[PDB]
Amino acid sequence: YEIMLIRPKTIDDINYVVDQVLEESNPVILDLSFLEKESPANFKLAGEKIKQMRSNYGAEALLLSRCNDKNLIIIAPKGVSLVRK
Amino acid sequence: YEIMLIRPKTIDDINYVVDQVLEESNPVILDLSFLEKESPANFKLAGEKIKQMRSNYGAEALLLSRCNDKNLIIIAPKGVSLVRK
Repeated sequence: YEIMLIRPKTIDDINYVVDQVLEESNPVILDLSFLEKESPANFKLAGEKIKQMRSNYGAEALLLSRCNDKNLIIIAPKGVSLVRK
Repeated sequence: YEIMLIRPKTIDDINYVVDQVLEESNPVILDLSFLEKESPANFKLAGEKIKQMRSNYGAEALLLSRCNDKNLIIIAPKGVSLVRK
């Protein structure tokens, strides 16, 4: 399919991430660093939406790296399993 | 399908990464930090195998984050497109 890479800057960008995972069943490599730096409130909202996707839609969300101006998480929809070796 | 997460420590682990992308058509989120620190030669070999997968098998390989003890690259097989918004 497609794996989407997104660095959201607005609440609408967050809702686009949600739609990609839930409606399109595309994994998203999400960079939360802009929200974390510039809008604590929208950073918190993004975390709440990730919580909702995990709890209510069966998505996985795995921290990859939070370092040097990036805060990278992979969100995988139900049907694309993360497998760590 | 499956997205594999692997931090190789040996040449055999590298060849397993290759097999996942080429034979199983699974994307791999690859952490090269152990090779980079502990074996420059095997780090270089991993780079050569990534080059071969891109050039000869149509794979994509996109740097995600090299920071604070991680060197993360996503390798996507032909048929799983990376899409950046």
